[PDB]
Amino acid sequence: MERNKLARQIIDTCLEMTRLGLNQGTAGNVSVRYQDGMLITPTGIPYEKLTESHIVFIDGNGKHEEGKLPSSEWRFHMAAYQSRPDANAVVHNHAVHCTAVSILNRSIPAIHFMIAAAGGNSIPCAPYATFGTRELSEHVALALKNRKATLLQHHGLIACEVNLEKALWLAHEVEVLAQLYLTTLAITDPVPVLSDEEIAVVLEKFKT
Amino acid sequence: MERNKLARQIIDTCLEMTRLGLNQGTAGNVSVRYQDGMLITPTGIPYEKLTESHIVFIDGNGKHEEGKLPSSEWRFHMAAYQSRPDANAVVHNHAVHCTAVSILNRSIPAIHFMIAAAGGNSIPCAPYATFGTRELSEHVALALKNRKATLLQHHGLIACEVNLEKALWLAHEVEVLAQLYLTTLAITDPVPVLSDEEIAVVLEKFKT
Amino acid sequence: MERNKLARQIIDTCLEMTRLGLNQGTAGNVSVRYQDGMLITPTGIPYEKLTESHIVFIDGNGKHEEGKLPSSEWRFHMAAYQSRPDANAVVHNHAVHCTAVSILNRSIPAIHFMIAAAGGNSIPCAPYATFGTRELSEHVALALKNRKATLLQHHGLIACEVNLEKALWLAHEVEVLAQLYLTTLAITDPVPVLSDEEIAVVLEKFKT
Amino acid sequence: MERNKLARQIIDTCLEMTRLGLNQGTAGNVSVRYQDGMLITPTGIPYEKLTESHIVFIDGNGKHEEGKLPSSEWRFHMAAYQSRPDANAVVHNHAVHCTAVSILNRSIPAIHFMIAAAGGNSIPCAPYATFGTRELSEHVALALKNRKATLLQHHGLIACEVNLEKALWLAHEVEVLAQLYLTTLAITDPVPVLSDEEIAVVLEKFKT
Ligand SMILES: [Zn+2]
Ligand SMILES: [Zn+2]
Ligand SMILES: [Zn+2]
Ligand SMILES: [Zn+2]
Repeated sequence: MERNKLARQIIDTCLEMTRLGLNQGTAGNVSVRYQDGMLITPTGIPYEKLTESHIVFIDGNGKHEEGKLPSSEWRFHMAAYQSRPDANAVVHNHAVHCTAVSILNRSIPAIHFMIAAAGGNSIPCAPYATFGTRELSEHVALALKNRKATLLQHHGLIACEVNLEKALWLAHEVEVLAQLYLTTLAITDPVPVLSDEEIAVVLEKFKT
Repeated sequence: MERNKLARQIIDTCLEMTRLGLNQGTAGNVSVRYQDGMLITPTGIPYEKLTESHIVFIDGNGKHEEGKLPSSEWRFHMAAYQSRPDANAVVHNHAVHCTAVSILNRSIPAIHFMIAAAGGNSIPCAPYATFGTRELSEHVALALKNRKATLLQHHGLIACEVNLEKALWLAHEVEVLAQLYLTTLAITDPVPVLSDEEIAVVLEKFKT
Repeated sequence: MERNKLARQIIDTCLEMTRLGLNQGTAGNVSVRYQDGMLITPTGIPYEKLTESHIVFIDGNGKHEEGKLPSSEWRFHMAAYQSRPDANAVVHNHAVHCTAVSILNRSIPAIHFMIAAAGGNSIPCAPYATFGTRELSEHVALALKNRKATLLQHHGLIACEVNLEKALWLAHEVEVLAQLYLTTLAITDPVPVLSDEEIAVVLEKFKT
Repeated sequence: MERNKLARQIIDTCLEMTRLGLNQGTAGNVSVRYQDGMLITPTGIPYEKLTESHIVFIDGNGKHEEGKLPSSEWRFHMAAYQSRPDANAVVHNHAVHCTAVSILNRSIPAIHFMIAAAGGNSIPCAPYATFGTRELSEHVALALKNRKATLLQHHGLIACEVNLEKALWLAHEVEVLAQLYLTTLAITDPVPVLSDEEIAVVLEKFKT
């Protein structure tokens, strides 16, 4: 649990994200909870050119390391960590299916039982606010109070979990749910959903 | 036909499944008929971290090996083996196209002559029941009486065949048929189909 | 221009076809004009297990080499060669977009100027007939009289050209045109097309 | 900044373009501003067979090097360079989503804030003209006056930027925006957009 081991994992997650089809270009940003703040990917630098020393430390006051420029979206990573004390890693990307659902400004309802992985019977869609602002941060903190992932209107996705592996896994699962929703929505509106009682059983089984 | 050779094949099938775009995350489970029960993938463990000793033996009574946790969906693998004595391998996944069709709760009709590979003029869609329950198992056993593959409402796909290679091959073919169906359904409803007499000729030719 | 060099190219084309996303499972078959007949891929054998000695010679009378089983669809390869004397290689597959258009039983109209690569202002769709029959062969020979590629209703695609490289290239281009057509058809019907005068200029430029 | 270093980058961009899913077959062409004209990819030659000595120099008068045949679309590369003095690299391809939007003859509106990367609140669609003509060149020069990328009706995409890395990056981003637009258009028409005031803030933030 040293800085260099955590910085490698961040970089590996960025790579895996691109391999999975979730990250296009310079879109995503990944962070881990560290000491009193977090370690996050830098702004600008292409994923494949990323080295361990590129990773940026931002303390709990929002002061970033000297000589580095953190992701332009670091503020909502810090919002996630303060709103969900159990979150230790945050993955943000502009995955195509999730982003298309966020353009329609729709929550993803319970079309599949794996929706319970984010904590409830839906994936919310937080209202639009300019990237990097305090207004965006507040919408994100409110959307993550009872969910581990949220869409961002006209923007993309944020997923948080107990470690990077799980955070990536959830982000990928939400992109599948988004794709399922858009494919079925093009055929029938509304899309058949599982009832709240059924999601309630699946949530209890997921605890077990 | 030793346990270790069969466990490698299971693992290779999981890998190939992910390579083919049919398996996302920790979704699929694969099994082979063995001795008086089966060998199946474990619950939890990521596909890429899978080693031969991770594969779990479940006897015909449903007792699993000591110290291992079988897939959470082992019960419908056992249902498949008891309902179709000719089945020696079972592939389950949550492939996107198949799962989207299962959300609409539709059978795939004879839109292409390759539908005959699953035994008839359609791919059925068995009704929803919570994962891992006896209720789900009974729907699966009934859907596989005269078909080698079935969709599972709000869930995914099960395909069975005489060996893993063929089971994977069928699962992939059903994902293509699902994609064909959804792409054409978005344009015209209903989708043109081949008549039962024509599927009857194709089935006789497939025996030859 | 020896048999072994031509058999390698067939195998390389099968591999490239799978790499390009045009061939799923055991669906495609590839042939080259040779001596008085052709060399074609065998029936059954997975693409990755294909060796040079697996390639089958079928003479101009339809007699195939001893101990080998040619593709089950060899008859329409022979139909192509007899209908288009300038064709030296034939690529057949069940590519998803082309096959979805063939299910709707539609020709692809001139939605893009690259449609001229197949010889005219459209890609035809020949009527359904059981695979491997003389009836299918006759529809294919008639569709290829003034076109180098045709869809096959409820089935897939055939493309022919002067060598394998060009035949593969055309097959890939027709899969792109099919995808363009289905994506736009889901939005507006009918799809805007280029006029015959414009396709006439593009065809003259393609000669130059 | 020698010719051979610039020719490698062109070739690397062609390869990366194919890897990204933006270039199918022999469709794209890439150029860089050089001396008094440009270096561009040749006509005909497959991307994978491309060597440094294949790259063609075209002076500012349109005279091309002896013994080489420049891309058939070099004229609109020269149009781009003369219309946008700040452009140093041009990427053209027939990416599927962009091309499908160009078939509908629609501009992409501000459905996502990344639309500001091309300079404004939209990606224009320049009217159809035969490839390689002066008429096409004039439409392209007019579309790029206040935008760094444009669709070409019934054809594809052109993107220009300060170097090849950025030009490729923009071309990829526009293909994502096209995909977002088509996916949402199939569900609802018109698609929700961000207001001009909001795009105005995002453009100021992108300067900062
Ligand atoms: Zn973002
Ligand atoms: Zn399952
Ligand atoms: Zn066929
Ligand atoms: Zn072009």
